[PDB]
Amino acid sequence: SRMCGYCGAPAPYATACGLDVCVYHTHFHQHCPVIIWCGHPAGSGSCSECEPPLGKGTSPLDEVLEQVPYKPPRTVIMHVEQGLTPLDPGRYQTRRGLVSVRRGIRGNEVDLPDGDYASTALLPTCKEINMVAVASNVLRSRFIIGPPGAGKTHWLLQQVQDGDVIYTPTHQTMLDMIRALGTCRFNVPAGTTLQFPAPSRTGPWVRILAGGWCPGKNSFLDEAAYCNHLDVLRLLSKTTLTCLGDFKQLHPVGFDSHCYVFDIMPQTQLKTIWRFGQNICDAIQPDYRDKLMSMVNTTRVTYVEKPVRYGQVLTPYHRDREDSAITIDSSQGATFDVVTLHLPTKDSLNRQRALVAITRARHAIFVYDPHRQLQSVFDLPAKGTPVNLAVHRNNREITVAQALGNGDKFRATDKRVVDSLRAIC
Ligand SMILES: [Ca+2]
Ligand SMILES: [Ca+2]
Ligand SMILES: [Ca+2]
Ligand SMILES: [Zn+2]
Ligand SMILES: [Zn+2]
Ligand SMILES: [Zn+2]
Repeated sequence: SRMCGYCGAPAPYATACGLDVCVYHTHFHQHCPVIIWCGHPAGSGSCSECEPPLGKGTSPLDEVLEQVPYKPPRTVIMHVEQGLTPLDPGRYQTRRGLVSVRRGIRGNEVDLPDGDYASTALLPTCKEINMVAVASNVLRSRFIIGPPGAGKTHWLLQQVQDGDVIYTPTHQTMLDMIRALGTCRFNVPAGTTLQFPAPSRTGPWVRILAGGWCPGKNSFLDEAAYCNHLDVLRLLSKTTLTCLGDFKQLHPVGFDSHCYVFDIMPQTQLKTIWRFGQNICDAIQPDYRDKLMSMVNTTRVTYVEKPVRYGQVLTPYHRDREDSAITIDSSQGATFDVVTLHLPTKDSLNRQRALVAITRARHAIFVYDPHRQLQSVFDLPAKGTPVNLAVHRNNREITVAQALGNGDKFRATDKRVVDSLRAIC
């Protein structure tokens, strides 16, 4: 019950490179010989049965295999007695057809009678490959395209977990990943010219790509555009991947080689946000295609029990404006350090007004929401920050307490020009 490597179908034959093939696909693998029913390679013309010529490849696999050179294995005798041979487990082509030798209790078992058999082993090249699984698993994968000034390390540190595997193409990129992560598990590859640190006992695995499928929970692909195409197909035969790449640019001819699967794979462009924290980005994410990544610190969100006038007051309706308060609609285009979302009247928020209101604040947003109406339009949890805020000249502490001027403990945050000038005293 062996399935074809290209299509699903039953596979009584195999390539020299270890790919199982159905009878149809025996004639569309130009990479290496595939021995057929007549005992010669398909398309060889060795007898009249193998005269029918080879066709062009029917799979992207064939295209990647154009760079994977086939070196013939040595012809060695498989001595057999009572279904036992000293040769290593594997799959061998003999005069009696393709035979498997499997390790067992008594020994390495083989299903053919006693004698000595000239035999050539199948290579491991396409052992793991299954293109129907690739096609399947490519749809359930993400290709995360980075931004111009990449904080993809920052993105990746927030994403990984202890049981994850991060595949990475070269020794240097493995060393880069091990450095970016603090604690991680790995095996230092033999023959390296690099100073690897000692591997920790916990954290995400950091495997070299050529090593292949190490079972784990969520697998990642570091430097996806630089990776070995066949090794990517190896991975996609067993698991789905989160593939991490840099920002696209129209390169010249020859300057872009990358595995074809990424151009099929579901894509997600990252966008850098310098305006407000990740918590705000999370809340507004449903309004935008691109994944919003915050470089700057967390924006404070406080739900106040009574009305307040911290920073620029925003409110849906003109009826509720008091003092220097402004409507949400008229605040479009503007930007402040601190904002007070003032919601004294029921059913006064759609998303579009909330979206504007939430995206005006740089450092803090206080929300008087006695009707609990922001819930029905937005997911914006309470989020403290250990910082001394400054706004017109009062100053709110880390626990939102109107503190004294020069009551020192935490650091102070304030990007407004006139505010920063009056903080010098
Ligand atoms: Ca024929
Ligand atoms: Ca070609
Ligand atoms: Ca209005
Ligand atoms: Zn097939
Ligand atoms: Zn082959
Ligand atoms: Zn033949």
